[PDB]
Amino acid sequence: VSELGFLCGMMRSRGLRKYIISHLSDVAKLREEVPAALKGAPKPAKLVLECIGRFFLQGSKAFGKATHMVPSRQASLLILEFFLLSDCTEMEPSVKEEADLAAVTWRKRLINEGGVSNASDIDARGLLLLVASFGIPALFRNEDLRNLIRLSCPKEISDALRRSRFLLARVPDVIQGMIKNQMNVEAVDFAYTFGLEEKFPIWKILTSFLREHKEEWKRTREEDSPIRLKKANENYLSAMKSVTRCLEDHRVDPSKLLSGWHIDEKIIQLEKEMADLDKKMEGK
Amino acid sequence: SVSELGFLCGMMRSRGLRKYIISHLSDVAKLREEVPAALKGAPKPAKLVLECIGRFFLQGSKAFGKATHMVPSRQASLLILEFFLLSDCTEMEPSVKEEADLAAVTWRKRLINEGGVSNASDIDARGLLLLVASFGIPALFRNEDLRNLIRLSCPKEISDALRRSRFLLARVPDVIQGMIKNQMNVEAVDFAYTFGLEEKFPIWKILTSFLREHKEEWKRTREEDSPIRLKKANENYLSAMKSVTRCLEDHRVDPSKLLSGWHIDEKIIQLEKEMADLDKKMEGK
Amino acid sequence: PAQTSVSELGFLCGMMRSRGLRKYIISHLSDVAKLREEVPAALKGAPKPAKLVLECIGRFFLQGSKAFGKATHMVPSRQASLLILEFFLLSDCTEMEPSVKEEADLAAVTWRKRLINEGGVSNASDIDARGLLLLVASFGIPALFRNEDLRNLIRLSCPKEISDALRRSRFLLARVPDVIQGMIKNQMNVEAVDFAYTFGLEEKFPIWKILTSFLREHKEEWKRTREEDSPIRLKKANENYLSAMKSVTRCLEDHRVDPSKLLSGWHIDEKIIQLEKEMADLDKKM
Repeated sequence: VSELGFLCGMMRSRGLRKYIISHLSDVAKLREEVPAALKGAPKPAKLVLECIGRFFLQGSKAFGKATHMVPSRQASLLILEFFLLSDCTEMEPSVKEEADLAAVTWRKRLINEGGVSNASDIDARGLLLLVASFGIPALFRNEDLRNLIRLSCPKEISDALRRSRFLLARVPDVIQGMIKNQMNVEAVDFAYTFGLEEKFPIWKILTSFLREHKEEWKRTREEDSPIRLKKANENYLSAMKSVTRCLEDHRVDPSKLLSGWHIDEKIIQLEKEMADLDKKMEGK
Repeated sequence: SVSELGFLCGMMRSRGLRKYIISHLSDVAKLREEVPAALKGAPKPAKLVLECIGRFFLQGSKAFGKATHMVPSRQASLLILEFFLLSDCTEMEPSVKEEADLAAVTWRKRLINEGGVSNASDIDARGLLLLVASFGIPALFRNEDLRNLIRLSCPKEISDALRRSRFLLARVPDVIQGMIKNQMNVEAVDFAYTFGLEEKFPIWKILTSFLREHKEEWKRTREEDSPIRLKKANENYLSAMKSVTRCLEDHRVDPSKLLSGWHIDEKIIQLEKEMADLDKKMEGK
Repeated sequence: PAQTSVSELGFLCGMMRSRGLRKYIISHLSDVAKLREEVPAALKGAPKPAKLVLECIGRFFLQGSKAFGKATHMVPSRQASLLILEFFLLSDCTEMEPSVKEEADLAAVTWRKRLINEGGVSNASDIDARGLLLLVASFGIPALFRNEDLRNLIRLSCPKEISDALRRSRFLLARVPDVIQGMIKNQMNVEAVDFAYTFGLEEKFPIWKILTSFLREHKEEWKRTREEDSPIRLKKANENYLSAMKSVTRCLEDHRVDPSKLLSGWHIDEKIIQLEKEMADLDKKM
């Protein structure tokens, strides 16, 4: 059997690191065979945890570090994904407690760098992947996880993300939070993104959203003053298109799920009324 | 050359114009010379330009390993908008106007959701600027928005293009006006000059008044027994002055003519000398 | 002409072509390890080294002239300017002309003024922070600079890589203490220790009273949390303490101090494995 097996069963951290960093020319192959080999190894949770890196949870890094992705960081991200998607419940409490402190220290770091809200694509998806694989620190707030998911560009990460089971347990909880906060559309996004549609009244959430904005839009109806009229029109349309995109992103046809709002039609109506409203601004 | 393009625009072929423009990124210059020309010949050029930028603009640049630097998908979009401003083509259908209007409202909303317009890529800022510049400015756009867009877009290299809008020309005056009152003066003049509005603005009054205020606040804290307070008020003053000299020089205005009176390079040497003085005298240790 | 008996670096420095030195450095950027041994040398072989590096930084550095499309991925110009500032701190050139000092001083001033108009110094490119810190470290800290500004530059700067060159300052070595005494009074402990270690000033500060006041206020908070109602509030207070420790640990291992030797009598090495074992306990029992 080919070298990757040799690596895994022989438990060589930096060997595997170098190996992947080496095969980066075609990542496809790595997706196919890496998580395979990882199963054929002796206690893979700790292989992957040692295999991770220091500068990753360490107090700040590199130089051109933020918003780039050098092959060190990359190899470690990718290992995390591959380990998620190799499907192993294997880790014993040593590995767990460690990966836990890891994520905690990491979060502290990000919180100092200005909060989790401002964080790198690389950092966010990094801690997401981390915690996702080894479990979520008690300390982590919900809003934190929200921000991680938000920043990580989680969609091209979905398959491997929804394999999580630490994530799968905690995420619904965090979406409920978002739902209670007027963050409707985004909650529908998170839900759809993890394969959690089943656990949220989605049709309800979107419908409520649209309704509230319909009422806001009616609220300012005769303001005279054409500009307030146009402003509230733009706002409403934006909300519509907002739901429109969230849905078609996930391959949901709003002409069906929200059929009965006749969104396409209300959009043409609002835009026509807007051009009308513009002819009534300049001279004639 | 004018034929690939006179076909492309005559024949209203969107994906074609874009692929062309992406192809000829090698020489961008002659691209800038031929395209706005070609664009006058399109049947409904507004429409063609909207079709030309499409969605990947307003939603894009989310590619993972970061460095918001510029791929030639976005590049071509910027290019098409500039050329479309240069074509002096106008009076688009109200259909395209409102579509592009919504596009802008949405793009802005995104920018806000991402931490504000104040922090936005040069590419996002310039893109949204060029969008509104061409197809009009949505109601929801706040003056301070326009101000940051212009600020972040490096408008100097876009200037003559920006200068053709009439959307930015009806609105930009209100913006420089508001910027004088809230005290932005040096930048209000930078904008003024950038759009070729120096006529409609008392530039001398504004720069001058700015320097006045700094000269006085330079005197509040002036003569008393405080090498530190001295050097400090000195640096504030120096810097406001260099702010004026760089701003005028950027527009190839001689500050030693237009702001002569006020001899600046002079006051700057006097002040940097005074400073070195205090730097030798502050020793005491 | 046996004038070719000198080096190209040497010629470039002696002849004082800012532009030429920049182009040269930009071009040899492939190998920076060589430039680090060669340039600080050739630098003292110039008529006026400070005016030359100031000429070399260029308008484009401080002014906030950044290539439109490009990311800070280094239009190599910026890489070069940071490298020149660095190599000139490394060249042990003192005695600069006061014209150049107050010019550079003004540059550092307008740089800051700009950083502030951009959302504050606190948010800064790693590039900007390193650049300004190097600037000030070579030509002196201006009046207007507050200690806070300085802290953020030092922190945001990734100093540990730049520390050898950073340690030659004396504009820095003179101010750093005032800044650290500031940070200690601010409850900044592990990080103020981190600064004092990076600037060579470990000896001039109560490292022990610091790392201690910290680890003890953090045991005192965590004893208050050994009761009161939850296995979750327990794992919380517990990861809290465990982090604070692991941070003192990583801080000293960074600077090649032994966590034990400096703090031993704590046995934070034992305490770590004790609280890890203890949340593996609270992990099975939840």
